[PDB]
This record gives sequence, C-alpha cells and structure tokens, in this order.
Amino acid sequence: MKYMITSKGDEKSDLLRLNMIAGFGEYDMEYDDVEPEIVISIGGDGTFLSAFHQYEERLDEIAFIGIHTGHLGFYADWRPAEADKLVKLLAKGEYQKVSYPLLKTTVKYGIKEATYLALNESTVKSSGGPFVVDVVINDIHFERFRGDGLCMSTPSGTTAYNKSLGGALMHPSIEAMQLTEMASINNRVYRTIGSPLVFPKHHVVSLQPVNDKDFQISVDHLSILHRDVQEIRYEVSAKKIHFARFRSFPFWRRVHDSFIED
Amino acid sequence: MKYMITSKGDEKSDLLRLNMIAGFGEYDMEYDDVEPEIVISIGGDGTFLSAFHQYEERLDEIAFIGIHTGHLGFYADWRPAEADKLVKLLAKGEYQKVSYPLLKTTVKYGIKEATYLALNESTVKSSGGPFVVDVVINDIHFERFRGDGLCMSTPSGTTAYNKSLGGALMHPSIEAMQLTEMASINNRVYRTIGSPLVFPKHHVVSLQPVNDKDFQISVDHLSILHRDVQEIRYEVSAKKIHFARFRSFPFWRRVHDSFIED
Amino acid sequence: MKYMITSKGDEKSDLLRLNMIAGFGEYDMEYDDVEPEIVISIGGDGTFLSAFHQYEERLDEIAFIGIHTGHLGFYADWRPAEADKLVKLLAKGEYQKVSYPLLKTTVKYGIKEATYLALNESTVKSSGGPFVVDVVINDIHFERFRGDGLCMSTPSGTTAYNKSLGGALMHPSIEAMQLTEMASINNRVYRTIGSPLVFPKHHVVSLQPVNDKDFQISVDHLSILHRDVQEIRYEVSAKKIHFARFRSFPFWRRVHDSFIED
Amino acid sequence: MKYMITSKGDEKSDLLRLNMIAGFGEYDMEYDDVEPEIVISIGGDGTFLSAFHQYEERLDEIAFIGIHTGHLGFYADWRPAEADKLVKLLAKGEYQKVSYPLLKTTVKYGIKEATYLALNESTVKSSGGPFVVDVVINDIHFERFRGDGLCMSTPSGTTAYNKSLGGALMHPSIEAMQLTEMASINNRVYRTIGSPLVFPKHHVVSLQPVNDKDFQISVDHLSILHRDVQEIRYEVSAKKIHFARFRSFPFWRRVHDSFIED
Ligand SMILES: NCCC(=O)NC[C@H]1O[C@@H](n2c(C#CCN(CC(=O)O)C[C@H]3O[C@@H](n4cnc5c(N)ncnc54)[C@H](O)[C@@H]3O)nc3c(N)ncnc32)[C@H](O)[C@@H]1O
Ligand SMILES: NCCC(=O)NC[C@H]1O[C@@H](n2c(C#CCN(CC(=O)O)C[C@H]3O[C@@H](n4cnc5c(N)ncnc54)[C@H](O)[C@@H]3O)nc3c(N)ncnc32)[C@H](O)[C@@H]1O
Ligand SMILES: NCCC(=O)NC[C@H]1O[C@@H](n2c(C#CCN(CC(=O)O)C[C@H]3O[C@@H](n4cnc5c(N)ncnc54)[C@H](O)[C@@H]3O)nc3c(N)ncnc32)[C@H](O)[C@@H]1O
Ligand SMILES: NCCC(=O)NC[C@H]1O[C@@H](n2c(C#CCN(CC(=O)O)C[C@H]3O[C@@H](n4cnc5c(N)ncnc54)[C@H](O)[C@@H]3O)nc3c(N)ncnc32)[C@H](O)[C@@H]1O
Repeated sequence: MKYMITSKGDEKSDLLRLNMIAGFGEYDMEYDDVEPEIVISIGGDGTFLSAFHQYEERLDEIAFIGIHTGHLGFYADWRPAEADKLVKLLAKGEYQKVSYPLLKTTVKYGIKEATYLALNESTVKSSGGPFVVDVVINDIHFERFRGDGLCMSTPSGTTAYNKSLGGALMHPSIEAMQLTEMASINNRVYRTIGSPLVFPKHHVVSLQPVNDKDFQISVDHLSILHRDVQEIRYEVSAKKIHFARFRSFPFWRRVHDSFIED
Repeated sequence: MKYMITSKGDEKSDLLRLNMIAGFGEYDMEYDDVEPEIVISIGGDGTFLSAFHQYEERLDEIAFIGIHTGHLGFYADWRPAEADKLVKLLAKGEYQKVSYPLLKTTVKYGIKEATYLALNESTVKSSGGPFVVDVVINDIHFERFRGDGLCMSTPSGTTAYNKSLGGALMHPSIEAMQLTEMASINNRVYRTIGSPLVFPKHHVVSLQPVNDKDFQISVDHLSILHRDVQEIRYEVSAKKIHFARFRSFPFWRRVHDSFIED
Repeated sequence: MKYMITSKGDEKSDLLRLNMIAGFGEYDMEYDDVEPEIVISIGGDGTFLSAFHQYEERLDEIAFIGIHTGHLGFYADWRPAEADKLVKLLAKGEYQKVSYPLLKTTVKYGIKEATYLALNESTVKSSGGPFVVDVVINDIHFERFRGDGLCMSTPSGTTAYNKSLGGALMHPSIEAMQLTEMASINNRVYRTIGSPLVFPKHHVVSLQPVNDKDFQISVDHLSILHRDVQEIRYEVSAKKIHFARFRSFPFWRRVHDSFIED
Repeated sequence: MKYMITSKGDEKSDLLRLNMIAGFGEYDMEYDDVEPEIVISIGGDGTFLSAFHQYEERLDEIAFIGIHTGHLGFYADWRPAEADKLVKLLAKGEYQKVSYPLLKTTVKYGIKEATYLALNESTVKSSGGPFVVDVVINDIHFERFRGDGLCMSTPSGTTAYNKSLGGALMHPSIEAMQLTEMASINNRVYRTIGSPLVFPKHHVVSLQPVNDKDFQISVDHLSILHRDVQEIRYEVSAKKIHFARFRSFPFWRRVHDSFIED
C-alpha cells in the first residue's frame, strides 16, 4: 500500500532507506509521503518522534514501524539487518496492529487555545524565574507546586524522562498518564505530594499560574516559550498511535533489553 | 439488612459501636457477623484491614464502611461525629457501591499451594540471610533481584508501604498492581531496574528462589515465614472489595487530606 | 563599630531597619556600607544571599547576622521581635564568630577566566539543547553525565537546592562540597553514579564539554549564560563566611525547626 | 614481619594463600595469627570484614591488605595475579599506611553496656513489630522515626548499604558518619527529615525506644537481637583502620571501577 520512510539523515540511514525503497519497488507498494498508510522511521527514537509528529493528523490511518540504526531504540525496534525481512512481511500485509495511548495537552491564554499530542511526555518549567503552579485535579485544588517543573508522561513515555524523575514504568495497555515532580521544595511551609501520580482516562489535571504567567512547555522534543498562560490542561487523549507488529516483542522484554542487559 | 461492626477495642471505639447498634435497633437491621451484608469497621486502617480479612470469602456479598476514631484513615473515611447520619443513610439503603481491585498471591512449595488476597500489598523478604530472587514476568526472565525485599501493591495500597518505597500513587479505578524494590544493590555486576513497575490485569509476576528457599511473606498486616518455597506468583485478582458510598469523597481529595493538609 | 543593614524592601523590613539604626545611634556604632564590620540582613534567605554577595570581597573583615521577617530563614535566624535585644548585644560586642565553608567556581573560556564564590551552591545546565559533560575528579575521568544538569553545594547549602535533588544534609563544620544530579539518563549505554558525591577540601571537580560549549551557570541566585566554555572547576574555597553568634542555635535544631516542626 | 592470611575458603583462595605463605617463607616474615602486623584477606569484601573483626582489638598495630578472588572488592583491591608482586613489596616494607574512619555503636540496657566497631555500617530494625524510635542529636530531640529501620554508615561504608538507601558517597578522608532511612512513613501526622544526614566527629546520635524495646542490631555482617534496650548511641570512633598501600588507587577511581565501568 502507500508508505513513506523517514531517515535520521546520516549516511547509514539514508542508504538503508534507499535500499528499502528499492525492495518495495518489487511489490505493489507506492511511495507517498502525503497520505501514507505505513510510516517507517530509520534512526533513533528522536527520528521516530519526528515521524509521529509529522503525521499526527492521520494517526488512525497509519501504522508506524521503527528501525534503529544505533543501539536499541525503544520505539524503533527492528535492526537494520532485518530490513529485507521487513520489506517482505509488510508487502504481504496481514500484520496485526498494536495501539499505545497518547497525552493531550491544552494551553489556554488570555484576551485563544492550543492543543498538542505527546507520545513521550509534556513538561512545564518557568521562563527563567521561580516556577510556582497550583495543581488542580478534576476541579479539586490538590497542591501548590514549587520547584523546577513538572512532567506528564504517557505509558510508553514512562521509560523516558519520567524514569529519570523517579516515575514508575507502566505497561502501555494501561490507559493512563503519570505526573512526576522536578526538584520540589518541601519544608514546613511548602508542601507537595512528592510521589509520582498515575491518572486514568477522563481525569483532568490542570496547572494554573500563581504569579508569573510565562512558561516553557515541551511536548516530546519540541520546546516553546508560552506567554500569558491562563491554564495548562492534561488528559489521556482519545487518539492512539498504531504500530505494525510482525513478531512478539513484549514491552517488558523491551524494558529488559534497554535497561538490564542485551 | 444484615450487618456487623468491628471495633479497634479501645473504650472510644467500643462505645461508638454500642451506640450504632442501638441506633440500628430502631430500623429493620439485624446484627449478624456470620453472613453480614454490611461490615462497619470502627478504628483505623489496621482495623479495616482485619475486617476485610475476616470476610474475604464473602467479598461479593458485602459492602464495607470505615469509621476512623483517630486521625483520618485512608479506608476508614467517616468521622465518629457522623455515625448517626451514617446509621440513618445505611438503614434506608439506596447507596451506591464502589469497587477497588485486589492482589492475588500464590505461594507454591515442593513435595502444595497457598493463595492469599491483599487489600494493601504483599511483600517478600528473606528468612534472615541474603535475599536473592529471579523476577519472571509472563514467563520472561526480567531481572535477578538482590536486596532487602520486594513489595507488590494494589492501587489503594499505593499510598501505604508502596509510597514509602518510592512508588507511584495510582487511582483505584486502574486495575493494576505495582512492584517496588527495597534497597536493591546495583554495581557493575548486580543490576535491577530500580524503577517501580506497574502491571495490568492478566500479567503474572513470578519470584523464583536462587539459593535460599525460605522467605518471610507478608500479606497486609499478616507476616508468615514460608519454607521450601518454589515460587511466589502475583497477579491482579478477579475479586474486588466493595465499599458503600453515601457522598462524594474522591480518591485524590483523600490523598490531599492525608498527605498535604487538612 | 562600623555596620550596615540591608532590607528586603517591603514596608515591614524597612521599618525594622530604621528602628535598628535609631537604636544603634544610642551607641558607639557608625553606619558605613563601604567598610562595615557587621552586616545585618533583614528579610529572608534571598536577602541574606544578596548581602553576602554585596560584600564577598571583605568576608574576613565582616560578621553577618540575619533577621527573618517571614517564616524562619535558614541563614536569617533572628525574629524581628528580638531586634532590640540584638542591638544591645551587638553594641557591647564580645560575641563569638562562627564560620561556614564556601564553594569556589572557576569558569575557563577559549581564546580568559572567571571565578565566583557560592554560599548555597553553583549549578550547571545547558543553554537549551542536550546537556552532556565529562566529570573529571582530580584529573581522573569519572563519568560522562547526560541529563538536566548538576548541582555543587556547600554544607550550609545542603538544605537548599541540594536537598530537593536528594542530597545529604551535612553539618557545616565539615569542609566539603556535595555534587548532586538533576535527572540523569541511565540505560545500558548511558551510565552515571546516581548517588550524591561528597568531596573534601583540595579535591577538584572539573566539568568539561563534550559537544555544546554553552552553559547556563548559576551561583546562588545569580544565573548567567556562559559561551565558549572550556571547563568549569569546583573546589572548596579557602575563604569562609563568618556569622556573629549571640546564643546557641545548633545547626541540627535549625534543621528540625525548618523541616520537622516549629 | 609478623603476618597472617585469611581465606574465603574456596579452593582458589586457599591455593593463593598457600602460595603466598610459600613466597613469604623466602623472606624474614613469620606467620603469626595471634599478633600479626600485616593481615592479608583473600576473598571478597565479606572476607575482609571478617578479618577486620578478627583483629579489631589490635587495629593500631596492624596494616590490612585485601586481595579479591572474584570481581573487584571495594576493600580487597589487589588481583590474584599480582600476589607475587605483593609478597615482594610487603617483604621489603617501606610502604605507606592509609587510615579510614570507623563507627562506634554503644548499646545500653536496663537493670549493662555493649560497644561495637563498624567498618561499613550499623543498622537497627525492630524485632518483628513496628519500628519506632526517637532520634536525639547531641541531646536535642530531632525526630520520631517510623519505618523499617535506620542505617549509620562510615565513609568507606557509604558505597555499601548506605548507597542502596539513597545515601551520599563520601570520601574516606572525611571523619564523619551518615544516617539513612529505610522506608520512613510520612503523612500529615508522621514526619521525618527524609534526607540522609552527615555528622562530624564528636556529634552523638542516640536512638531511644518509644514502645517496644527489642531491636535487631547489625554491625557489618553480624546481626543480633537485643532485648531490653534503653538506648543506641552512634559516634565516629577514635579508632581507625589502617591499610598498607603500595601504589595509587584513589577512592574515586575505585568508585568508578565498581559502579561505572571496568
Ligand atoms: N538529552 C537527554 C534526553 C535524551 O538523551 N534523549 C534520547 C535518549 O532517550 C531515549 N528515549 C526516547 C527518546 C528520545 C528523543 N529525545 C531527543 C530528541 O528528540 O532530540 C527526546 C526525549 O528525551 C527525553 N529526555 C529529555 N530530557 C531527559 C532527561 N533528563 N532524562 C531522560 N530522558 C530525557 C524526553 O522523554 C524526550 O521526549 N524515548 C524513549 C522512551 N519512550 N523510552 C525509553 N527511552 C527513550 C532514546 O533512545 C535516547 O537513548
Ligand atoms: N509500622 C509502619 C506501618 C504503619 O505504621 N502502618 C499504619 C499507618 O499506615 C496507614 N495506612 C494503612 C495501614 C495500615 C495498618 N498497618 C498496621 C497494622 O495493620 O498493624 C499495616 C500496613 O502498614 C503498612 N506499612 C508497613 N511498613 C510500612 C512502612 N515502612 N512504611 C509505610 N507503610 C508501612 C503496610 O502497607 C501494611 O499494609 N493503609 C494505608 C493506605 N492504603 N493508604 C494510606 N495509608 C495507609 C495507617 O492509616 C497508619 O497511618
Ligand atoms: N524557586 C525555588 C527556590 C526557592 O524558593 N528558594 C527560596 C526558599 O529556599 C530557602 N532557602 C534558601 C534560599 C534562597 C533564595 N533563593 C531565591 C532567590 O534568592 O531569589 C535562591 C536559592 O533557591 C534555591 N533553589 C532553587 N531552585 C530550587 C529548587 N528547585 N528546590 C529547592 N531550592 C531551590 C537555591 O539553593 C538558591 O540558592 N537557602 C536555604 C538554605 N541554605 N537552607 C534551607 N533553605 C534555604 C528560603 O528560605 C526559601 O524558603
Ligand atoms: N545481600 C546483600 C548484601 C551484599 O550482597 N553484600 C555484598 C556485596 O556488597 C559489596 N560491598 C561490601 C560488602 C560486604 C559483605 N556483606 C555480606 C557478608 O559479609 O556476608 C555485608 C555487607 O552487605 C551490605 N548490605 C546488606 N544489605 C544490603 C543491601 N540491601 N544493599 C546493599 N548492600 C547491602 C552491608 O553494607 C554489609 O556490611 N562492602 C562494600 C563497600 N564498603 N563498598 C562497596 N561495596 C561493598 C561486596 O563487594 C558485594 O558486592
């Protein structure tokens, strides 16, 4: 069917991309980077994230596949030596699709609104000065956070920034998001929960400014300074990312291979 | 309907129990501690845990209610001053039931099998010497754990031992269990994941002895030395605990009230 | 003797400053903010830090005193109601001096050199992109750090940023500095020590760029973007800050009062 | 001079011990395990700890040396292949001695007193039930600890149990001890400092029972149940352990080799 291939851009990934295109030419596969049905990413997890954001408006029509040209990427879970086997299996199709949950981030301003989708996480920091936000969960004031920032992670993002912040690793069949603290201050007058928090679908987490209304907001690799922010709202998206799966590579085995040994 | 009341046993809880029994006597309520349909616990969370384990073979026929005579208990979420209001609302019924997930623990021996249900968590430590187990997830060898022990928590247990071990706090609508480490050793030859792990329903986590086969296994307050252990298996139970709910007391508000301020 | 008084600048601190100046006028005390021998800070710890940096070139000629107008400040350990008692005791003198260690930070450039003194800590982050430095301890390559940044703390700084990063609290009679990580990445290819590190006098810790040579370097409240950095060197300073002490207020009691209860 | 050699007891360590004894026989060296001046430990860090405790009453007359027959031991920092080189250098002498600080533990009872010396750490846990102690620092009540236990570490012990508990790694030229928590409970009624605490010489840390007076107290590998405990006192010992050093192996390089890569 229609497919496209993105490359990290080094000589090794470009050559693998050219060889796969040549192999696809031997099948009823059409290269189309406007309306692909398969998106192949050749590089690392950064490359895969750029592919996801390149096509985040057609997520329900696309199955993604990652090939890692360096060491094992968490989303890019094919080795370059297996590219021909992958061309052949994709060409026939009949593969099964697997879906991971996504995070929806809404940024409200004063006197419109922007929404973003994250595959790993969205974070919030101040624009230079102290970072202070009120954390409101389902319209209930939960805590006033003082510290470096906050991180809201998807399940597949839990092995990324979330992990370095002390968060739990969560299986991606769980439709949830996870909020972790960056260096909270805690004394007898300033108090946060400390622990990571895991939220189900339909729970809304709202960050509201206390003094400064300018924030540095990241969504995956993208980081933008937002001014005149009234609110930042987090919820599990209704949208999901779909992967083409051709063999068993369980999440916990992927975790083992990335952090324990391989 | 049929009900019973357990008390922590101090003078204050016994008197509240006697007064509630007297108030129930003014309604079509029969005291029956063999086949209750309502189980009221007066005391603390320890009292509530004993009530749950007293009736864990009739969980689907029972709705639980906790009254906290000390500071706020996480399961015991009525104040003693509200006991009369609670008698009246229970008597009429028409309340809604809320369900929390439970943890199933299976202990296998050599040359039978024991199962246990946990509302907070189950933990494993050695019987005195070094603690070393292989952690197997869905039949996949994940890590060899060396350290003080391991803790497997339910969602409502995540605010208990799990929290002190660095675990995430998880909303109890999520059907999951969470595994946390106790003082793992990590150097260039011994390696664990470090991070808490969150598992969905139908995932099985198996601990298998490496040298010593004797372990101290806790389930909630109960702690027993098990000998000749071949395997300890954790999974989300199919069984659930049901609470009688008469007003909104959201989980995240309960978390706020217990750890932030009240 | 010669003295000066700095104020946080709100109405309450300015009035206390004016009243102390009036009280000092009744003694052989001369107001001199060029060559003071006593520097009184009225405000919070931020105010005290600005006072220290205002006079960091005459530290050996100055004894510092802090008055906290809000809740207890860690350096500002007199209440406003005790200001008159403090005027009287300072006027007579015969007080004892207590000394805390300081941190020296050297920043080297390519094709000069800048040094800074810190009372709380110095931190390093990237100028926007990924943060990667090689950590060299006494000319020995120790680790390649990948993450958000690094924090080097004095002993009295250990209750500040260092504490939020998981660092140990160290008694200020110990002449040491403490290095803590901010969100290090650790997988099977990236590896850091994780643990805070505590260094004695005469040990030198050097951070050396790997790719990007631009860094955001903080020293206490001051944060500056440094370009073309070749090296950042940390060592315990030979210089010390001196406090005027009039009564026993032990460090561990100050810790208790700030974080446990008061 | 007078020397002795302890072995872990496996075939490999016994053979190395016999060969070193044979090599020492070619010099003016006398085997004496009553009053040695050199104590050689062949095995692992457990073997080295047993050697230290075998001779803890003659620490000022003894220099210790460790040979690691498995992977690098932190105290046992010679490889077996270097044993002959070590025999020759010891025989001539003229080596330099290096000293590490030790921890003194005093256990007081009701109606005598026991003291112990630790090279790694001393820990305290309950005898089965809840662990609750009051932590008193230089006669000042600091906190009431509720949790699994407490760990007091020497500097060279900071890479051992202390590290797994989140403690800082401290250079052994610093005369200090470090207190770390094991799974403290923290809510709005129970409160501990959380952070590791680092104490200088002459500071005394006293643990005092609240309800139960029975405790499991470890000193290095030894663990004893103590009954009728009135107090447990920790301070940096006046005694030190002395190592024979023949070449530079800096502490931070030893840390790198054990935890980063080798
Ligand atoms: N400079 C520090 C950041 C860094 O080196 N990131 C790349 C590494 O992270 C791995 N990775 C990614 C990825 C990626 C691409 N990243 C770079 C780009 O796109 O340019 C952006 C992501 O960076 C993460 N991140 C940022 N700061 C971090 C920090 N302090 N600690 C840990 N992660 C941090 C955020 O989560 C962000 O989404 N996703 C996952 C995943 N879901 N599971 C496990 N591994 C994963 C990837 O294989 C590399 O090994
Ligand atoms: N001695 C230390 C343990 C202790 O003081 N426990 C009682 C306190 O914990 C609170 N609590 C309980 C409870 C209870 C009754 N417990 C006593 C009994 O039954 O005798 C047994 C439970 O103890 C926990 N536990 C054991 N060791 C712990 C440690 N090191 N750190 C933290 N928790 C620890 C385990 O999880 C066990 O299930 N369940 C929850 C909950 N789901 N959410 C939030 N708070 C909760 C309760 O209101 C008290 O404030
Ligand atoms: N916006 C977050 C930062 C913040 O609120 N800081 C002020 C609070 O911290 C207390 N404080 C200070 C102080 C101060 C003045 N600070 C403000 C100014 O000068 O404008 C600059 C300092 O900020 C610290 N800091 C920065 N980011 C932090 C973070 N994420 N977590 C914790 N601390 C953080 C750094 O260490 C810096 O030196 N020194 C100590 C001390 N030695 N012992 C115990 N308490 C202390 C002070 O009483 C306030 O309660
Ligand atoms: N079963 C868990 C404990 C364990 O495997 N211990 C041996 C390993 O630890 C290394 N080690 C030792 C040692 C030793 C001998 N140990 C065994 C014996 O004597 O039988 C007793 C010691 O055990 C430590 N320990 C106890 N529980 C622990 C836990 N949960 N996490 C981490 N350490 C733990 C305590 O501190 C105790 O003193 N001293 C140091 C040191 N100063 N620097 C760095 N590495 C060091 C040694 O090379 C092995 O790699």
